[PDB]
Amino acid sequence: LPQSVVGTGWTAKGQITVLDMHPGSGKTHRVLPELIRQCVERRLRTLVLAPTRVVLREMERALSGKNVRFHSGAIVDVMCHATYVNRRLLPGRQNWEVAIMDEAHWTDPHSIAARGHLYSLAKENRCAFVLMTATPPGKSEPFPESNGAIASEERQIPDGEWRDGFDWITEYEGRTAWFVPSIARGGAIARALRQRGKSVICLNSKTFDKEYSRVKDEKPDFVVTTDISEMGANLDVTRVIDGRTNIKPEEVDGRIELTGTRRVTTASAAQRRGRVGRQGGRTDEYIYSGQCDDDDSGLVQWKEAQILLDNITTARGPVATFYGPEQERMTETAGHYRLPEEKRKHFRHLLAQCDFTPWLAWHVAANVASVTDRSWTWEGPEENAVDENNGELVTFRSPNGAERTLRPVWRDARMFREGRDIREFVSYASGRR
Repeated sequence: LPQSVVGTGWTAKGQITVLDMHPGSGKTHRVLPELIRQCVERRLRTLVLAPTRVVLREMERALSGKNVRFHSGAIVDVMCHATYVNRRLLPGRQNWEVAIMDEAHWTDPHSIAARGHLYSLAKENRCAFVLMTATPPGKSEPFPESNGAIASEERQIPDGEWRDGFDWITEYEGRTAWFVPSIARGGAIARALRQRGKSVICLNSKTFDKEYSRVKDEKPDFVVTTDISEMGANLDVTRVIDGRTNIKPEEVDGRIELTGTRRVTTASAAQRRGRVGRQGGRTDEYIYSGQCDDDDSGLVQWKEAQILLDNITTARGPVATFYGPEQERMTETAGHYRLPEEKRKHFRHLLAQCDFTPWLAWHVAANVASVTDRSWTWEGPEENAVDENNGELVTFRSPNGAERTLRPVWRDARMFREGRDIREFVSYASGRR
């Protein structure tokens, strides 16, 4: 066990420790159960935050016991990063002595807000904070350690259908993990592989919970994933194909656009490369193309993190900041995005019940009059009109039978990414939910 968590010094109120362990070391196998044990013996009420629901259930079948309680009494409470944020949004007011966050390097807005609130409470000597990442925020090294040898070579990677020139992709007995910047490009890569006689399973933010099990049972030749596999995913592959690209939303002229690709950060590229090299006695491959880019300040994920964090803090209490090496990404002074309590209830309803983004939920709950108003979805500018991939305008009918055209006043392209996101937003705009 690492010396930072030997003894009892890591549980002292105000202590902040970072556990850099390359994958395959025993973070969830030997370290985390030992950290839980020391806190149960001392009656220290603890909080354990898991990144994904898949990570939560894997820790559930191993740590469920007498004094452990899994969410969405006991001493240890375990929940997701978003669960801690959403429950804290309801004035729902519990405290803890020690906090442990697994995979605390996620740039998801809820993960950034959870880091900020726990870091701020630890600065007030109200709790202790432990962070567990192979790529801690601030460190920039694209080739970290691993249990097995990893051969990194740069070669051109196709972003779509290829005729010839890439025979190294098919001529390889073994299982490969291919990272793509978006779902749309992942479907095109699956077309070229399946046409050439290869088994493919696609993993994205909307298919990860249902088909993560099929990777173990079906043993596919390729796994086309969209960065959802960076956060605690055991794909059991020996080769990683990574173009180091990523499609992330930005704010441009009061609108969230999803156009173009950006270079991934060093932590993301190292996290993709960490999918292999987890067992010695063999050599895995990591195929990349291009360099990295650690300047992701232009992404809207940093603004939405402060929107959540400013509405997370307790009333008549100290404001909260981001985590240490991350406060350079703060858009405004701490506490700027604070909303009134009545406006906050509408903000919480849009996130949990309507599946809005933190960006869109903030602008709606802070500028509309009634909570049952739907006019803002068809009263916006003509420029904000929404269309499908066939060119047809999105049309829905209000309860009075009037066919409307979707022109939101606050346009967020993430809400119109696919029919799965369109029909849920159309169902809201039409008044069905």
